[PDB]
Amino acid sequence: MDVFMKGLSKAKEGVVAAAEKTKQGVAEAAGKTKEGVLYVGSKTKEGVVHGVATVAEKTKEQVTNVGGAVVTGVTAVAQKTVEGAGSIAAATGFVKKDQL
Amino acid sequence: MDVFMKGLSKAKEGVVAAAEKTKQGVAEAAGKTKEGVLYVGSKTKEGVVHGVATVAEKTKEQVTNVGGAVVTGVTAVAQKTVEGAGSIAAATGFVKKDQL
Amino acid sequence: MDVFMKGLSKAKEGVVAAAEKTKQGVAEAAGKTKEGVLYVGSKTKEGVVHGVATVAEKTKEQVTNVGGAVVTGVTAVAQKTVEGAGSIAAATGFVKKDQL
Amino acid sequence: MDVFMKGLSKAKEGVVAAAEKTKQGVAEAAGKTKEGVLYVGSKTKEGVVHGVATVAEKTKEQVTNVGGAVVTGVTAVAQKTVEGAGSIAAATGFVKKDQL
Amino acid sequence: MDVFMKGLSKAKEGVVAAAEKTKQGVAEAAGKTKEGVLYVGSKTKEGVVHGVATVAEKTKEQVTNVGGAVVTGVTAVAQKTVEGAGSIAAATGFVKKDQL
Amino acid sequence: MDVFMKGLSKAKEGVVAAAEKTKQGVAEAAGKTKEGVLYVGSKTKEGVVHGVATVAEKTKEQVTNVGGAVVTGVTAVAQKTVEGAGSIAAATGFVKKDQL
Amino acid sequence: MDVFMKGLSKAKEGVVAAAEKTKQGVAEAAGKTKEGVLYVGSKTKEGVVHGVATVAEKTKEQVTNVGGAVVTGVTAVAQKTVEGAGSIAAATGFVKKDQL
Amino acid sequence: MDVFMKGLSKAKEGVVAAAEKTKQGVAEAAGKTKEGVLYVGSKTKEGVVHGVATVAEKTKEQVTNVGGAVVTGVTAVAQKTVEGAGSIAAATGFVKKDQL
Amino acid sequence: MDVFMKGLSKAKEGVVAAAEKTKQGVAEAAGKTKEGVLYVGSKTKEGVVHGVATVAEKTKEQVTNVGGAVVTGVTAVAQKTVEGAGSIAAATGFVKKDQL
Amino acid sequence: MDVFMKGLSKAKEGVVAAAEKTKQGVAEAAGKTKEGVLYVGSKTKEGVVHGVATVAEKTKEQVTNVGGAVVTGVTAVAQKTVEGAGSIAAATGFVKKDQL
Repeated sequence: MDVFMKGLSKAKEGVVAAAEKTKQGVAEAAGKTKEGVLYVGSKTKEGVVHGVATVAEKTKEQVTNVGGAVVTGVTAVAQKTVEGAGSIAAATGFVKKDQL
Repeated sequence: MDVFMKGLSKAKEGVVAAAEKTKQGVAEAAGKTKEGVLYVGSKTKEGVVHGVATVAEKTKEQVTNVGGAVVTGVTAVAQKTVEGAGSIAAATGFVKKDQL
Repeated sequence: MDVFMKGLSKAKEGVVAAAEKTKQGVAEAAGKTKEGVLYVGSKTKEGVVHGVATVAEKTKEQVTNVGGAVVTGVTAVAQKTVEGAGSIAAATGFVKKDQL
Repeated sequence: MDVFMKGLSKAKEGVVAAAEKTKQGVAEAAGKTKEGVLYVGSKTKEGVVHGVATVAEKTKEQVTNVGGAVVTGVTAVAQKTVEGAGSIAAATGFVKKDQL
Repeated sequence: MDVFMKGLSKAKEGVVAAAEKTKQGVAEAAGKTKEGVLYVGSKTKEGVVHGVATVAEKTKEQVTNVGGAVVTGVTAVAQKTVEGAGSIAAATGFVKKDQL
Repeated sequence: MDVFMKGLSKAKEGVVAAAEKTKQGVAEAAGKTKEGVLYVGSKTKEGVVHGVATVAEKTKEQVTNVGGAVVTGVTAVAQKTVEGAGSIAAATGFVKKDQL
Repeated sequence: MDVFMKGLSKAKEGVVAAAEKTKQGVAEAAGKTKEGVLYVGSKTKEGVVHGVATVAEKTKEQVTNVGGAVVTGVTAVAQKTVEGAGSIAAATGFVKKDQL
Repeated sequence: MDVFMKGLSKAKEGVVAAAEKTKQGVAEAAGKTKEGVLYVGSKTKEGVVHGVATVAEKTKEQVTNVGGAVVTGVTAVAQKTVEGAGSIAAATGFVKKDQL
Repeated sequence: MDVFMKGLSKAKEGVVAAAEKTKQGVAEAAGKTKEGVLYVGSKTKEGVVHGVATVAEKTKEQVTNVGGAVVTGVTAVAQKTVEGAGSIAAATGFVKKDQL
Repeated sequence: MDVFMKGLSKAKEGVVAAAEKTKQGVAEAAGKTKEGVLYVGSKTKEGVVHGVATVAEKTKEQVTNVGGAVVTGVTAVAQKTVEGAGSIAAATGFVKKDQL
């Protein structure tokens, strides 16, 4: 009656160049919980910006965004309110309760 | 009566260039819970922006967004409210309760 | 009476160039729950923007979006409200309760 | 009386270039639940935008969207309200309850 | 009395270029449930936009959308309300309850 | 036997505002001769030009003449040739040859 | 037998404002001769030009003449040629040859 | 037998403001001769030019003449040639040859 | 047998403001001769130029003439040639040859 | 048998402000001769230039002439040639040859 987990990675020849959250041999038992959360952001992998030119002769405004991944003008609100009673929130990887 | 999990990755020759959340041999038992959450964002993989030009002679406004993945002008609200009673929210990978 | 899971990945020659959430040999038992959630975003994979030009002589406004995947002007609201009673929400990968 | 799952991937020569949620040998037992959710977004895979030109001599407005997949001007609301009683919502991958 | 599932993928020579939700050898037992949900979005695979030009001499308005897949001006509302009693909603991959 | 000429001008109150070749009391005995002559010209007396506006957006030519008296594009030739013999041309005011 | 000429001008109150070749009491005996002559010119008396505006956006040519009396583009030739013999040209005011 | 000429000008109150070749009491005996002559010119008397504005955005040429009397682009030739014989040209004011 | 000429000018109150070649009591006996002559010029009397503005953004040429009397671009030639024989040209004011 | 000429000018109150070649009581006997002559010039009397402004942003040429009387770009030639024989040219004021 015993938990057993392991992860092997025998790499003869391998490459991980520009990656994110890779798993190349793992034994995971994660459990996660997110109540009021908020992600805002832009990500680029192997991007190229190769020549940009902006001019402005006689103007009152000029805005510009050019990069390989842009995010502008957001108004986010992510909340969770509890004014009553009882807000259990459980999250587990696994449960092993076995008799004999 | 025993849990057994494992993950192998024998790589003779492999490549993971520009990826996200890859799994190349895993044994996962995840459980997740999200109550009030919010994602806003733009992602680019192997993008190329190769020559941009904007001008403005006599204008009151000029806005511009050019990158390989753009997101603009959002107004997001993601909430969860509980003013009554009882909001159980359970999430598990697996459950092993077996007698003998 | 024992759970057994595993994942193999013997790669002689393989490539994963610009991908997202790939699985190349896994044994998964996930369980997930999303109550009030919201996704807004644009994604590009192997995109090319190869020459853009905008001008403006005498104008009061000019807006422009050119990238390979654009998203503009959204007004999203995703909520869940409970003012009564009882909002169980359960999600599991599997359940093994067998006697003998 | 034992659950058994596994996933093999012997790759002699393979390619996954620009993909999303691929499975190349898996044993999955997922269960998912979504109460009030909302997706808004545009996705491009192997797109090319190869020469764009916009001008404006004397105008009060000019808007433009050119990328390979555009989404504009949405007003989404996705909700679930419970003011009465009883909103069970269960979702499982499988259930094994067998006696002997 | 034992569940047995597996997935093989022996690839001598294969290609998956621009795909979405492919399965090349799997053993799945999914179960899913969606109560109030909403999808809005445009997707492009191997698209080409090869030369666009718009002008405007003296106008009060001009809007334009050109990309390979466009979606504009939607007003979506997808909800589920329960003010009475009893809203069971169950979804399973399979069920194995056999005696002996 | 005597020539007698004179000119009086008793001006109590008079005005000559914008005139040309006026005679207000004279005794003239002119004689004139014009062989090859040429007059080209425009004359204005008490003229008013009170607001002129010309524009040109995109043209190859635009000519304009607005004043109170215009003359344009003439090709004049006024000559007198004598290759023979005898071209007397006499002009006198008067002749007084009287005997007694 | 005597020539007698005179010119009086008794001015109590008079005005000559903008004039040309006026005679206000004279005794003239002129004689004139013009063989090959040429006049080109514009004259203005009491003229007013009260507001002129010309613009040119994108043109190859634009010519303009606005004044109260204009003359443009003439090609004048006024000549007299004598290759034969005899070109007397006499002009006198008067002649007084009287015997007694 | 005697020539007698004179000119009086008794001015109690007079004005000559902007004039040309005026005679206010004279006794003239002129004689003139013009063989090959040429006049080109513009004259203004009591002229007003009260506000002129010219602009040019993007042009290859723009010419302009605005004054109260303009003259442009003439090509004048006024000549007299004598290759034969005899070109008498006499001009006198008067002649008094009277015997007794 | 005697020539007699004179000129009086008794000015009680007079004004000569902006004039040219005025005669206010004279006794003239002029004689003039002009063979090859040429006048080119512009004259102004009591002129006003009260506000001029010229601009030029991006042009290859711009010429302008604004004054109250302008003259531009002339090509004048006034000549007299004599290759034969005999070109008498006499001009006298008067002649008094009377016997007794 | 005697020439007699004189000129009076009794000025009680007079003014000569801005004039040219005025004669206010004279007795003249002029004689003049002009063979090859040339006048080029501009004259102003009581002129006012009251505010001039010229600008130039990005131009290859800009010429301008504003004064109250302008003359530009002339090409004058005034000549007299004699290659034959005999070019008498006489001009006298008067001649008095009377016997007795």
